[PDB]
Amino acid sequence: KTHVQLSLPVLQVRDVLVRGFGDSVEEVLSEARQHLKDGTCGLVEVEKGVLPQLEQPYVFIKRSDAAPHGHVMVELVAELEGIQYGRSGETLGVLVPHVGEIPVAYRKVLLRK
Repeated sequence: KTHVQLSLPVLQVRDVLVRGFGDSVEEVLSEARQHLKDGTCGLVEVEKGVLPQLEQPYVFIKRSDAAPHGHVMVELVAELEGIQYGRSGETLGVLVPHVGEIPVAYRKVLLRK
């Protein structure tokens, strides 16, 4: 399927144990997609002071369209030293590995895969 319904656990930035997906734009997009498929991907909502507490390159989920079955359609955009790889809509948050942190909420998304 071109899209997959996922429910992403929303994590508090200070709880995150693994603060990024790797060391290059291509690696972080690769690893983010793998963790999204495996159910091992978390979401941190972006506010003041959040991104400096996480590791670059960043992987964002961004709104790709204006929401089937409650699932916002999203796609992946990476960022490294202020340059983004991909073009999309509003950020829903930054993706991180999930390794058992307790979430505060869930974010239903339809991931363009």
